Amino acid sequence: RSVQDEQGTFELEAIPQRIVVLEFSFVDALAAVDVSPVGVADDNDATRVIPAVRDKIEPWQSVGMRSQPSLEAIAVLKPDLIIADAERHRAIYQDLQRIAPTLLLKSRGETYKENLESAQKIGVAIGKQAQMTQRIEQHKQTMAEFKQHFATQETIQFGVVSDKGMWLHSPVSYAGGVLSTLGIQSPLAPSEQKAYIPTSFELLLKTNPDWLLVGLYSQPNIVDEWRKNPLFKLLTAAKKQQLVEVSPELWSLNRGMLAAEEIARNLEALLE
Amino acid sequence: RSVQDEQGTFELEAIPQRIVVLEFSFVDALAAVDVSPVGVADDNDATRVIPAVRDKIEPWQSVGMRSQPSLEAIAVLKPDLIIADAERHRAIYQDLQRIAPTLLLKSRGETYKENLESAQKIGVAIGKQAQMTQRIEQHKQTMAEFKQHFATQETIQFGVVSDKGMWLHSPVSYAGGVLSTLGIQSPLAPSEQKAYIPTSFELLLKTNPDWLLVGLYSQPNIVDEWRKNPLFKLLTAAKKQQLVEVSPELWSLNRGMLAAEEIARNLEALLE
Amino acid sequence: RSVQDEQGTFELEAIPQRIVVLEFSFVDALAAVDVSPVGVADDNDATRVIPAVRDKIEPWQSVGMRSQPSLEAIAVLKPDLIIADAERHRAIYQDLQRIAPTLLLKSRGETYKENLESAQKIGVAIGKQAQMTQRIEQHKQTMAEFKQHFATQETIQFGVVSDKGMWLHSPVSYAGGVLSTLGIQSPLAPSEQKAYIPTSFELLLKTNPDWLLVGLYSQPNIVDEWRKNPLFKLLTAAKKQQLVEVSPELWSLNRGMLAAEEIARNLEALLE
Repeated sequence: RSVQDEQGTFELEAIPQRIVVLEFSFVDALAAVDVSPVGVADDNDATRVIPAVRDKIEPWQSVGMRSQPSLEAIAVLKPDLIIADAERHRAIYQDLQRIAPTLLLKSRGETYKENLESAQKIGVAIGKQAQMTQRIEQHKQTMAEFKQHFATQETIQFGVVSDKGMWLHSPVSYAGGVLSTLGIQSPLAPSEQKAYIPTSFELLLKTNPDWLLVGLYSQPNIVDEWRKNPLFKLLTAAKKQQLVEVSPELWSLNRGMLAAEEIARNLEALLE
Repeated sequence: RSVQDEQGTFELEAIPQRIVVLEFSFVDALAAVDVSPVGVADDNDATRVIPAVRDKIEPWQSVGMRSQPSLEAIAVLKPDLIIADAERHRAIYQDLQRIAPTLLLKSRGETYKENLESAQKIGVAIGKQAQMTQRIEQHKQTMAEFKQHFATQETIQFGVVSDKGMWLHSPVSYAGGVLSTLGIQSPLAPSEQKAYIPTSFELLLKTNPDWLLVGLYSQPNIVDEWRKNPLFKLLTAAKKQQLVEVSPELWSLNRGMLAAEEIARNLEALLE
Repeated sequence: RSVQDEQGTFELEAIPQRIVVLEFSFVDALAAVDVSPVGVADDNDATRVIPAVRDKIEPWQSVGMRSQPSLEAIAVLKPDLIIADAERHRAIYQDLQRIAPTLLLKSRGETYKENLESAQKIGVAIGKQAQMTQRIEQHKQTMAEFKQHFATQETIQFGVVSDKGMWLHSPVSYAGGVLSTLGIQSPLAPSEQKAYIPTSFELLLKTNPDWLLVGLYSQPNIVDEWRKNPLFKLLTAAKKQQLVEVSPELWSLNRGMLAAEEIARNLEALLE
């Protein structure tokens, strides 16, 4: 079985029984086909993976942080397959390959379309191409059905907030790609190239989204300071009480089929 | 019969039989209810009013430029109602009132919605409130039916071109409001506050609309110069031969129900 | 068995035992010959198909919306015949052919006579050509029996009403085709060429049908607004309490022999 990953070509003959994944989107793809990875780089907090993914798989052993995986922890788990992030693990790819065959796919900075493509490649590598293809079709039909149920032209915008500031997730980010697939309108430029936009108070006023969904990375954060500005109450999301705090793990960290379906259910619960 | 205009309140007792109008959108409103003005500030070229408006009404007598209409020729026509532009003809408002009761309405700089509100006020001033209210309802349904007939996500952008540059009409321009009413996607930011955008060749490449509709104000123009750049062939409208010369009268000089329905038909002919 | 649909030849050898249809008129044709489809695109509401059709067949499994049916649900039913709408399901035609042999017939936009011809083609395809031929001959005699039972010159007009307006169905529409077959006179001009006429209250006053049958699509609707006008009481249908609410599913969504005969029984009941 052979796929094209970001280093060229990845091939594997045996069905991998012990998989260690180094990014959350890889856990999502495995969980969608009832495969439990033996190791996950969960930043030493398994709750950073959404419950919709964890409810479908057995617990795993942490291999540390996504930015700095512990190759010592990975080796002790004795994997037959490693799924590494292209961006995050280029430096350790050769090191990981000596532990086990390493599949090098994109997750950090992936679009919604690229995520589904990486899920299909993961299904081939683990020996579940037919089951992964089927599950991807079910996902596309499910999203298309949520899009039919959504009948709003309101602009909906997600962004992460912290004491450092606010970063909006544009149509090109994963969360934006999920909203575009669901027919949800965006208040940002159609030609926006950056997935994460450093957001000033002026841009938030200029954008003025009908729904502002915020994932909190700290308490207090930049919104608490912006609320002290008298102009903040003029925002549509403030008047209509449509500035909602959502799960930062879901909207910002957990790209995948199970998260995209959770985002749609979360959005349905918010549109009523 | 009393209406609110940009000057305050305007009233007329008798139905006006000899109407002189000083903007193209006023001709549109009158022609939409089969009313022929005796005088039109047509800049000494009646073809600057679209055929869809002139087909509906009798020939008129020119009263000169829109920016400086001939009070002499207006007075010769012996009008009982003068419909003037609030922005263009503020200085001559009192001179016009000495000739005939003068209705001061917005035309230059109006949005799509503001244009329909002025048409309703024109219908009340001329004693055809019932017929104008019905024509506006019929117009709103014709546009909604084009919106349901159209089924494309392609970006369509109109701009005026001359030897001095190109000015794109944004969603907040009149042409943008017509395209937005018809559900046609814009390649520019939804938060763009400017109606007309001075456009360089670099901004056209960044925008890169699927369809680029150009209204020529001069021949040759700046697009003829941009075509010599080898990068021009890389534009989508260049590759798919979707850079169409459209009527500059319809898209930049004429506003109203009849103009908006011509744009819809012109759009239906370009798309299919 | 070979039939012509919209590409000439569709052919099956064995009698289809598991039939999935993607449009309401296809259910009517099957039910008319006592054939229960195992799958129907019922827009997730089986009551959108009239009881005269449903009471004759077994319960079915829904495959989703007519506009975007779920190929996953169609495949799960394991059909040996799929009857698809020519206009709606052209883009998914080959996808359906991979599940089962796909009969591609016209339903949306069909006339009364075209529906009967499509019903004959369904009977041949499912192995009931002789029974369908006699059922269609029974349908025409039943309609003729209703026509020779009626002796009225009263104009009867059906239209769909909603909050967005009213649309009268002319003799060139299906509903008007059933009425013409029954020898019922139309209040419109016999020259009328359009099937669905967008209708204002002023157009309704001028038309003034003896009977106005309305298929309610929304509540409240435009007829609720028109009732506030005192001129509404001048309508003949208002003076005689002959403004009757009829099934929107029957008169607007369902076409076929069983639907046309229900309209005939509905008319005879109203006229007594």
